[PDB]
Amino acid sequence: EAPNQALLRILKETEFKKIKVLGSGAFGTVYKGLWIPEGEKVKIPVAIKELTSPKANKEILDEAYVMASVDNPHVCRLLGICLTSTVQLITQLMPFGCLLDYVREHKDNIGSQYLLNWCVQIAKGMNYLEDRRLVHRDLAARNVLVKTPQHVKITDFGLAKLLGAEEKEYHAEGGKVPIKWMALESILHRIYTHQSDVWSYGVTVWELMTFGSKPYDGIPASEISSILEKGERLPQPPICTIDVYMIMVKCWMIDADSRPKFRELIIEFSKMARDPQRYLVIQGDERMHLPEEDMDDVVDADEYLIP
Repeated sequence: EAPNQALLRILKETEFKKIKVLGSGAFGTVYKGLWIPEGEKVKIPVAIKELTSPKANKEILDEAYVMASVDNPHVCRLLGICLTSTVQLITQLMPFGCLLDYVREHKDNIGSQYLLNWCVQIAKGMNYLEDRRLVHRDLAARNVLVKTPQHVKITDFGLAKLLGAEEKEYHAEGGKVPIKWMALESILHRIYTHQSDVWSYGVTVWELMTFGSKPYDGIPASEISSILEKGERLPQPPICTIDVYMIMVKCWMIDADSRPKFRELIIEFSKMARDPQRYLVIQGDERMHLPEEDMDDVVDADEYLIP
């Protein structure tokens, strides 16, 4: 294995000035503020995340480890961490929030072009993680953030595991994974591969095409395992042609090797992105268009590279 020569940058608490809370849950809270490097005359919109026990600090550093070892336009990169007491994770701010809540609140303005483009960008990000031998194990619309309506990034590496040079699959033992996005072999045998992420990709695409619906809605998670064995899958969304829907089905095959690779998914959706109204039928597809005081020195984190 190649030596991971990534750089973990330790940030001072006096550098950034937090504002408000983006969200709060049982997992933790997410803040927002402006990271201002020491005398560099730049202000960077960032998102501060915290999950106060030794158990909490260990798991949050594992995520920080992975997040600081990725460098792709469609993957959230860790900017640095702040040693406070509870460790904070500082990352680039994604103003439009997660993609799931985005499509639910803009379904009457989202065209086929945006939908197919998102599917390409997600597949590009996932393919990158496959190159880094990283298995996400938690791919969903909620785990996809929106920088701009035409640029999304993958995230949440709280379950991401790295495979060795001679390792093909990962074995779990915890019990905190969303069943409705998991592959069949993952539910039954705790086996996680890159092709198990393909299943999650298929469900993720289904979420987007249904404009943010709940997969297997009205069905308990303890019954999902038995249902998949019967051969039952998610239905075909109204806007989807058989071309798009068949791709999802391929991601839901029993044989993991029969499932498409991410690099193949990139090509397929890219072809459809050239003529989006041929593969996605949406009513009024044409007439749809998605959109402080002292902020002249504000620079996006993507334009601020490592000094």
